[PDB]
Amino acid sequence: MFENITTAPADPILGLADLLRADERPGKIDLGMGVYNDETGKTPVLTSVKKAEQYLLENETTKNYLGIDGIPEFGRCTQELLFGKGSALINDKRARTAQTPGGTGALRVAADFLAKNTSVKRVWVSNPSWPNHKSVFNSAGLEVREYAYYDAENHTLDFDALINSLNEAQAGDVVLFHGCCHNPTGIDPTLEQWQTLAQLSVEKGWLPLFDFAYQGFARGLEEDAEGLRAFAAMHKELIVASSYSKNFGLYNERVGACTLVAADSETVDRAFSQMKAAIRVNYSSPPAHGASVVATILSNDALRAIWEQELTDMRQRIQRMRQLFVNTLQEKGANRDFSFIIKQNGMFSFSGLTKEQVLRLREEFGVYAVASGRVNVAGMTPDNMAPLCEAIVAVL
Amino acid sequence: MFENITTAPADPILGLADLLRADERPGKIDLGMGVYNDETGKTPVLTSVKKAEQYLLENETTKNYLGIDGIPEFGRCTQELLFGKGSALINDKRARTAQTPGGTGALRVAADFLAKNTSVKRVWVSNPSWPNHKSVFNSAGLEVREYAYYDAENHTLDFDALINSLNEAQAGDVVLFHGCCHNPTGIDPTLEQWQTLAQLSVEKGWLPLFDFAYQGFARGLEEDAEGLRAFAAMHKELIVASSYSKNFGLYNERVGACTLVAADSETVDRAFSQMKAAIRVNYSSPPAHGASVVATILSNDALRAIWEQELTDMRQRIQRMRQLFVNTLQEKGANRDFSFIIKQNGMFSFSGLTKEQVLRLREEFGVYAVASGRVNVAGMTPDNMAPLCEAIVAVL
Ligand SMILES: *Cc1c(COP(=O)(O)O)cnc(C)c1O
Ligand SMILES: *Cc1c(COP(=O)(O)O)cnc(C)c1O
Repeated sequence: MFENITTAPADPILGLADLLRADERPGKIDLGMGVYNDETGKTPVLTSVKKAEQYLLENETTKNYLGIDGIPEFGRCTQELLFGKGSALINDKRARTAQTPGGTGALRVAADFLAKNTSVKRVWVSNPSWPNHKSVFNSAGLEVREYAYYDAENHTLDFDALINSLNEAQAGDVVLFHGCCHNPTGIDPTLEQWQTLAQLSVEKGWLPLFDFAYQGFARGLEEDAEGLRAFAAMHKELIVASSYSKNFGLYNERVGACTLVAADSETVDRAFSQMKAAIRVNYSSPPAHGASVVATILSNDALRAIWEQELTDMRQRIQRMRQLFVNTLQEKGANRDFSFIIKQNGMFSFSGLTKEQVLRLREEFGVYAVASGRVNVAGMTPDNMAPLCEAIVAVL
Repeated sequence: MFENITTAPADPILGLADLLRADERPGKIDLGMGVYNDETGKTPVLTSVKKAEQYLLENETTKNYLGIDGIPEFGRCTQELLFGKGSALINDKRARTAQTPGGTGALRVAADFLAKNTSVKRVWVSNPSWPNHKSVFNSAGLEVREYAYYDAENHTLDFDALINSLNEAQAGDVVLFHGCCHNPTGIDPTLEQWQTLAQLSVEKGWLPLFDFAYQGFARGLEEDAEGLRAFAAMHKELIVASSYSKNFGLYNERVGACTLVAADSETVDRAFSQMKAAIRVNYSSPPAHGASVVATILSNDALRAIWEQELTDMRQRIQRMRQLFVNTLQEKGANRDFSFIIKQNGMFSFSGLTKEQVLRLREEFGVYAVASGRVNVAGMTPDNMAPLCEAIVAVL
């Protein structure tokens, strides 16, 4: 039966990891991956999280199933984080949230929900975009189209081209937006550009789907959400797929959420039932541990203060490395200008390196990056900044 | 967009729970649910599990992503549990295992794998069967057919009818088998019937898919696996979807596994890559906590001894309640014979009650059971055995 099944193609990111396995050279530098690293080059467990797992270990008295939509506390604490404490969306009960196995899980759930309960046929993703986006939606039977976004020449958001390709999008189509810290360009819209997109969106009749996986890594918790909040102010219906993998360092516990917003509570409750049905035939109910931790931290004043501070330390270290990277490049006498990376947000940025330069950095310097030129700034430390930069200057 | 989405039908089991919410009567008795209860009527966390979560809390130093197939230790410890320590399947590297979010998750993964990489079109499930079986496979686009299994009149396995309906199954079709503790009849094949099915299976060219969610609840760990091991001895290819929700009391941590077996390692590795691809577009990687616990217990001699003993206490309590139930019924002067429930295994058994009797027990006695007459024996205690039985005698 499995006679002639063809081997699956190597993943553009996960497969890159294997190459690191074989390479036994000492000084290797991993700028692919996709997770946070600290000065040491490690991916530790947050203190707030350890304290939370302590609490759960002494209070849990059962591991009985969670409802299909997960922990109720996790849900409202998530909606407050996304829309704001006094948000009208919450007061009118226009939103429902399902705890999901990661942000990726929220995307699949949304995709299954849409393909089986709506007339949606096309989804628009930015160019470039996190490769897994197209895969998840295609897997659900939806076609994925692309809209201009990145200006390769000026290393900026080509707002015009963006708007010009979105016009080809009909009413009823889904348009996916990265909430903040766009993956992989690291270029996000300005608040005014967001407002312009929210209006244009309401006119054309698009269904907005926000992928919010890095809230807190651009400017801050509240600041990073004004984009999504601008859309939510004018939209009748929305879908937000969020993740806590990064801002909590809970990657392997698979902690995310899919929030559905409709015109009124009557409607959202009805649409949500079908979303719960989509989940029932997938994994049945979400894993508790990871979500349990998040809820505990967010609902406890003390613990929430510690976490916010820890989040801030992560945000600033990345902002540090961005500056230390540009400067060292000049110090080593890098060819052209790289100051544009200081204008970008989050862990990722396009280095502007050619496929061949990436290939040369890896083969001749053990420096690992995605063929696209995407580098994970969080993988840079004061220790490897010099050997790293020197190698880059060698391939320019 | 969510304008006229129709409400989803109530789930046959999960929806029954709500009725318990509204009912405020004190003496209620919940025999639906589907999880284990102890003398107290609670669903505690195993001691072995608490000790394991203790260990993980002091040793975990990162929450970095697990590989798509999860924790490697979890995988081999699972294959040893299923096939036996010296199993030839393991020595020849003919099996690959993916850690999945629950047993339900393993089923969806298998379904997605089959619908996208094989010629499979039909899946055969027993009649009756765990309702969610049909849903999961239909969701993947496969059609589900049924084969006779339960003899409603004699409360036994109608082996003949079983064989007669399976003949209508063509080569290339998938046949699903409950490893042990059949849900909901509680009737399993004898070892000789298993061997007869394994042979018949190899001749007809069926692809066996075992749903193994209750290993350890019938006779014991090793005993409960001789069925699956009988098939694995003669089959080139198999698929086992197992769960640790029950024998570990880890329901909400979603801990399961999907094992793929092929003719040789070369082939299984190729087929597995596509299975990893199916997982990549679903939830990406499995949650660690739950699986981490299982691996820790199974690989530690001391802890594994404590868990086995705890498993045995669960198995025997259920065997106790089965006897205490039949006897009390006679004591209360029940109408007919119920001795057949002592011949059945696991937490479930068909009481042989009519839809109307079930409805009457619930409305007039707060006694809750599935409309099908399925009762969860693990929900009976020495405390509620009398009020329970009296009510049953009232509706006979
Ligand atoms: C990291 C990321 C996610 C979420 O991934 P998690 O493991 O699933 O929760 C989603 N979208 C993008 C663009 C991401 O970079
Ligand atoms: C309980 C059960 C499972 C597995 O469920 P879990 O929550 O998903 O792991 C699978 N099949 C049957 C028939 C079951 O009763």
